[PDB]
Amino acid sequence: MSTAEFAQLLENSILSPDQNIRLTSETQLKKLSNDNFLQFAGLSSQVLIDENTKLEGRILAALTLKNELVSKDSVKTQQFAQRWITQVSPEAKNQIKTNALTALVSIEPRIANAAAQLIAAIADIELPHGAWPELMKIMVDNTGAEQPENVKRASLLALGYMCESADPQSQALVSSSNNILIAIVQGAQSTETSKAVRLAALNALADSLIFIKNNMEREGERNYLMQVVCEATQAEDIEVQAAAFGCLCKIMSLYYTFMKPYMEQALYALTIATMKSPNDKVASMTVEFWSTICEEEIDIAYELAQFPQSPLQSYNFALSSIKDVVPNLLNLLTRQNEDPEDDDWNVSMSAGACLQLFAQNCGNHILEPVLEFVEQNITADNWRNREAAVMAFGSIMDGPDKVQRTYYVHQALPSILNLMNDQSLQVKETTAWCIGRIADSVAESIDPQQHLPGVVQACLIGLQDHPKVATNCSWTIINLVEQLAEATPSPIYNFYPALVDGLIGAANRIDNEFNARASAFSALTTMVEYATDTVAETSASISTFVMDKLGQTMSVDENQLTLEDAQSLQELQSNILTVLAAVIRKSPSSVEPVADMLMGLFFRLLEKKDSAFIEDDVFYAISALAASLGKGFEKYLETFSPYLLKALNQVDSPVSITAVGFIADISNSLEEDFRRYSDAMMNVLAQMISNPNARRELKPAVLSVFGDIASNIGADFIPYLNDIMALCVAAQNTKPENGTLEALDYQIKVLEAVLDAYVGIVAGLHDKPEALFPYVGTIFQFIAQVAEDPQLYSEDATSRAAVGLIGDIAAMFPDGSIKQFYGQDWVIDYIKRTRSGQLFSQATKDTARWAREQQKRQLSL
Repeated sequence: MSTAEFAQLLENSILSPDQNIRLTSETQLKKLSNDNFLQFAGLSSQVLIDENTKLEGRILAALTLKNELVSKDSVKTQQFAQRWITQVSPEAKNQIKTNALTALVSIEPRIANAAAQLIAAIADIELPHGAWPELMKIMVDNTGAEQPENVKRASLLALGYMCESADPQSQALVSSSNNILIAIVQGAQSTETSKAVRLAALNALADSLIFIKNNMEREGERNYLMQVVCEATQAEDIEVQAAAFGCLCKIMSLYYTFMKPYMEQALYALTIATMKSPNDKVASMTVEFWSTICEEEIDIAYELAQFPQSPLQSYNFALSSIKDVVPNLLNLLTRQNEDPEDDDWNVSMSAGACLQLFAQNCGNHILEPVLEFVEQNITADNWRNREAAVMAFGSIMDGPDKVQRTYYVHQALPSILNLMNDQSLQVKETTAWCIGRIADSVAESIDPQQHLPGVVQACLIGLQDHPKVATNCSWTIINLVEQLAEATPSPIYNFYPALVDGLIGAANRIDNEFNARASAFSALTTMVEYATDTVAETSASISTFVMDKLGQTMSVDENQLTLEDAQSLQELQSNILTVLAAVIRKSPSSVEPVADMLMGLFFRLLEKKDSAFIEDDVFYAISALAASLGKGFEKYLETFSPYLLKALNQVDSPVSITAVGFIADISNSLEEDFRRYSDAMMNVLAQMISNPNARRELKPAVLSVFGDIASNIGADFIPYLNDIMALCVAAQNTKPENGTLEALDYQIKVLEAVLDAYVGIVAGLHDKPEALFPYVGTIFQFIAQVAEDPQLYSEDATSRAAVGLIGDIAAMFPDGSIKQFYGQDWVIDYIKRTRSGQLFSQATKDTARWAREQQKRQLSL
């Protein structure tokens, strides 16, 4: 094939309006990437530099090559990397790299950009292996003083892209961090004519910061970088200014420990002075700088409480600066958007957020300046000042001590509730939020007789106001109820009928503008969840309403709906279904007569042409109906089964995770009438986890439902025991697929599922210890991971379950055949931590006592 006809092949694969030409070209290209990757990659690179091929064809060549080298799927990235390494000759790789570097210098920024991404993808693969030694040197060369502006810019973009796409824990970019910094500092220095080069250099700098820790440990290099970034804040271009403050933020975020000298010599005064900048975004960046300081200092204070001996150490920057920073935060609150419906982020929102962080970090120290400003401005004639006063007051409701907050709530609450009558939409919106902050953080300060009637009334007024106010009032009512339903004389239930009535009115508005209708439905979910036998009449009001409202949506001809109304109907039904599921669950008492009617609607909803959007919500309501009926659900199983088996096998769709949740629901609701579907469910589940096309969230879901099945079928599970235990072992030994926070949190989810599997299996087999024996050591390996990993043990339910397994396995083996596991220090000590752990519940402590008693029994044997 020639360059020209490979170009035409790419253009056809999407840029052709014939669908059939498209599929054929797509397919031919895939065959080509598979049969001869060398030639595929080669031709891509020479289409990219072909000055005779049209722009988008050259750009396509780069981005389609890049997408054959690099992926967000870990196994695919590992596969693409091995293909490039083994299937392409070093000589061909050389030409492709050379071509990518030629395209990088294109005077056409769109070409130089796609080349930048491609260079970064090749670097991803090659730098870890020490292939491409020339690259970092070329990047230093390309950013050098004498280079064209475009060469400098595109090279900084490439380094930028390199740093982004690299694994955050990788060693390649760390080992060449000097040359990364040289190139970046060459573009970011004030000696540079181009605002585009400086911006690119500072943007690349932010991306590089994690990889330059070795340069940051050296005083001379750290001093020089800080000098460069500070000088950049003094640039005439205001985009360069924000980017430099952006770097200062990130640097503070990652290198807090080196910041004291720079704060003292330059940064404290600089950042506090440009807080007064007329440029919203620059003023925002300095506010974010201080937000970062607070965040760092809050984390340090939490580290000296978790591990009281710890190395790290606060410098109390925020606390020292209150006299300068806070008054500047207060003035910035008055920079709200003129349009009350504008929503877009601005410095006044940055300030509010920073002020909240200052209250959390600095505590009672924040009180004096803020309360002053609140008193000064709550009765002011400018709406900007009255809204700023309520923002400021709501911002200090978390942090100061309980005695201070309770006192100032008492003083201020009447004047705050009066502001619900204000003529400014902005004031009322913020007032509604401030009441929710009071309710959420200082609920005890709301006297049931003195304050609560007025608080309820204000929420009722706001639900009837503009949607922006109504949305905040719903979330406030949620806070109110969540907080005041635990009280021993609980006063919130007296207001249930009127609150529920206001929410029903609000859920009934014409649309969901500013999320006011959806808010009201969520609030109704809370009302249903928290209801008591005392408020059955008003709980029946909600159920009547949502049934009524569901039947109204289903009579609509969807064919006739506009783009906006289609979107709006979908989400309304979603909202209705969510409350309905809660109703079914909270009160399985009213459920069995309407059950044939409910299921008739749910099936109809699954036939509804746009069922994809609501099928999740429908499945969740069916699940709730199942749990409510137990055996009474079985009659629906044969008509529902077709839908269920289809959803289960949609392994790349979130409905399959919900469908697994359904098996968990019926196994628990039928439990031993469940035995007869169990073998067939086991086979289906084994194929769903074997499937490569599976959504990642499904592995945890499938592993957990094995525990539910085992729990409910008991000794019948034994033939499946070895297969399931092998999936759990392989799961518990799987490390994070990379160094990101997302891969880590997924590892934790898998481990939490393995725990659920072990819990179910032990319970189902508690009368069959011989079957479980060979796996006891493996279950203790997993327990040792819970005791070692903080993201596991510090979780109440995870610790209760793990220590519950310790004690249950003990009771299961009174013969002393596993007693050696029970004389281990780690086991004894982990039991003691769960017993003591200040932030564990009394159910978690009782479970640890039980494991301790069982453990002591084991030592006697």
